[PDB]
Amino acid sequence: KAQEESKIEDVDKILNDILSISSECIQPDELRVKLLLKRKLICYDGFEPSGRMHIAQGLLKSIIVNKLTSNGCTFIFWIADWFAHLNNKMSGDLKKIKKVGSYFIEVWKSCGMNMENVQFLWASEEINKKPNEYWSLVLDISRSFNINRMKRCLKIMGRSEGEENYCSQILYPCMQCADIFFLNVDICQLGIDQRKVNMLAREYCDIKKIKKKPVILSHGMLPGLLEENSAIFMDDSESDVNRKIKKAYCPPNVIENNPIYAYAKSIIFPSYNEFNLVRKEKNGGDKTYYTLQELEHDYVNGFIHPLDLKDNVAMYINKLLQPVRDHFQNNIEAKNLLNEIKKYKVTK
Amino acid sequence: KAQEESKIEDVDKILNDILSISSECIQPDELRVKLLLKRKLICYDGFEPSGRMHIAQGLLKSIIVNKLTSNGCTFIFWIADWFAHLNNKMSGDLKKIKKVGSYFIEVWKSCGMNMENVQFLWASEEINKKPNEYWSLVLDISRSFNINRMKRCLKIMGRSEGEENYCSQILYPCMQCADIFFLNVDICQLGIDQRKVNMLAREYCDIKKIKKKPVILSHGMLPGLLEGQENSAIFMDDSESDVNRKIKKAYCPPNVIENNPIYAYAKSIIFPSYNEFNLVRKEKNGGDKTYYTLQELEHDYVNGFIHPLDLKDNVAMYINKLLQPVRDHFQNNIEAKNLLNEIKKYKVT
Ligand SMILES: CC(C)c1nn([C@@H]2O[C@H](COS(=O)(=O)NC(=O)[C@@H](N)Cc3ccc(O)cc3)[C@@H](O)[C@H]2O)c2ncnc(N)c12
Ligand SMILES: CC(C)c1nn([C@@H]2O[C@H](COS(=O)(=O)NC(=O)[C@@H](N)Cc3ccc(O)cc3)[C@@H](O)[C@H]2O)c2ncnc(N)c12
Ligand SMILES: [Cl-]
Ligand SMILES: [Cl-]
Ligand code: NA
Ligand code: NA
Ligand code: NA
Ligand code: NA
Repeated sequence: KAQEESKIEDVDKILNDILSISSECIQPDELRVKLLLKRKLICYDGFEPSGRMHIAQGLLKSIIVNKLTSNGCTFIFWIADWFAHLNNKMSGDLKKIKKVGSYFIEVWKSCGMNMENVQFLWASEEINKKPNEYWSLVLDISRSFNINRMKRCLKIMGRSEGEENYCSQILYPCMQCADIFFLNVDICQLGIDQRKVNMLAREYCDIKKIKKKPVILSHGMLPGLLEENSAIFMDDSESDVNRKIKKAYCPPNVIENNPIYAYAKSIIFPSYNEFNLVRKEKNGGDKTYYTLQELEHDYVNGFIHPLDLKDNVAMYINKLLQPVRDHFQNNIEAKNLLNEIKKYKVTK
Repeated sequence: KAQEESKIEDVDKILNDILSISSECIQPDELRVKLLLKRKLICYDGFEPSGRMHIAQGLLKSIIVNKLTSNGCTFIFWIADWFAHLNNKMSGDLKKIKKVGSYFIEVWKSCGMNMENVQFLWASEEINKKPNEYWSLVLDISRSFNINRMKRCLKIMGRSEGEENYCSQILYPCMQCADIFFLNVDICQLGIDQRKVNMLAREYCDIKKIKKKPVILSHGMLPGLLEGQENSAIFMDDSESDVNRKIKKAYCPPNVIENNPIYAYAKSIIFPSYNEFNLVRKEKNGGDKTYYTLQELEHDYVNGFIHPLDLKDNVAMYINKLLQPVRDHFQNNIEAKNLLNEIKKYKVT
């Protein structure tokens, strides 16, 4: 027959693709086993509703999510409303956190996630449907690890250790760890800045002799726009994008920590399977890049000047944000929601 | 007009009465104010179902609760089953913890308390009836205090600082603090070893601008039977000979009251149980005598008018009389006898 061989090849391809969009996988052979389970894998990422959405959580997220769901997975977006509250976001105000969460969902559905295999789940709603199960997990995790081990998860709250260490910094990682089991996740697909608590979950499996362990499929962090005006938001207008890109950090010849180059490589190139650099002839002229290898060689050797990369990145970000811009300009309810949340003060 | 004066006098009597069963009150002025509210005050104590019941948690508790419920209070016994589990009691085993909690309730119902204003509430059951309210309190408390402040509450878990500090030692005090608000308590009536988390609740009110603050009415810790404190305390299932053997060997310094745990039993359990202490002695040792005030009893023993061994002999027989109706419940009620049999087989962790 040879169908067996064809299925092995199919699995190898799905595995190479799933691994492609990741900066790290813990562990690849485990991911291969999960796939042979012959079933939809559950992936998830989670989000504090803390203010307008940075393009990392919309444009970049949509690329990874569509890759995974098109390869048979279901993807949960965990709107971590209680976590934002625990982390002092939006003045702790749950009404504001809820409005922001609603705005997140509007963004995601207009930026490539209006689809059957993506679920938008609210942490508070889901915890309160099964609160004995949820909080019993949280308490059992807290019994298994000492305070220092848990303090090492502080990066998941976006915090440095030099500040005051509130007890919330213990509860939050216990709860994020519980989420991984509570949602029956196969793949934790969060930014690499979440790795500590994802590793904690794997350690908890070993402690409890739980053989079903989650695969950590972490994506890379987009560097900050600068080395409000500090990030591109998913709702930004064309002039807002143009202005923020013009002033962004884009060191000549340097890719490390370069946000402009990161947008080209991680958002724009996968979206178009190319990068078209429009330039005057005296600056090298237009050029179409078909590989990231050439783009990197050309930027590192100075063939691409920062101003040219910036102009092209701005044009592409505006093209990619068009359906979001249009949704929030033309849909009256979404326009009114954005107008409300834009007035909120951003806290921590 | 004569009614106004009489209302004041009544409150003063009730205040001094409630305060008598306490070793510390934070604060008496606040308790007076609570007493003027013209509604029942909610009091509570909570208990990890962890093994045998200490005589302090059965006989002494019933003396205190009877005082409070006859003085305008309602009293909650909080069966802290999830806390026992969090604190690694009974192998963490929630089935054993539930069995032991059932046994505690059986004991308390035979301990001589007026039950019309007493409730037995299970932590897990009540929390899961209102889990959004409860866990939102827990998280807000955790946002309000730093880790070091919460580590200083470790005594409430019966643990020493030299050991490994599991994160459960942070969740537990946040949760005990939450209980105080979740149950809408007016008076936290626990042992003085719970003071840190009770102080935490008060501080939390100040932080949140909550003017309704709980009064901490702490009772004293009953000392261990041996000098400087199994054989270190009476438990609620102990037999008459168990009591006799443990009291007989207890520390009872002749002519000295301080740290004499026998005297601690006379003063905190027996005297409030009988509104007196009737000291039986042979005529050659002074003959029987009734002390009607603790000042009187203390005066006679500190000056050597009371033989230590006479205090032991009576403390033991009075403790035996007091445990009799629990013994009877567990001999004659068949389901109770078997519950006690099962829970005595548990390994204490
Ligand atoms: C803009 C910056 C903040 C950023 N975030 N992310 C990624 O977005 C996601 C959200 O982030 S978050 O809202 O801050 N939430 C958190 O941290 C979590 N604890 C919330 C949570 C998660 C799971 C739970 O079970 C419970 C709670 C993460 O996967 C970040 O790793 C990026 N990815 C690439 N480049 C970037 N610059 C960024
Ligand atoms: C056994 C001995 C040490 C002792 N205990 N108690 C007193 O009994 C009670 C139980 O104690 S416990 O079962 O250990 N539970 C705990 O500690 C709590 N954290 C459980 C809890 C409570 C309220 C909550 O909202 C949540 C959880 C306390 O009031 C002790 O203070 C004594 N009173 C006088 N003399 C004594 N020798 C003793
Ligand atoms: Cl449940
Ligand atoms: Cl509720
Ligand atoms: Na969907
Ligand atoms: Na974060
Ligand atoms: Na050109
Ligand atoms: Na204790």
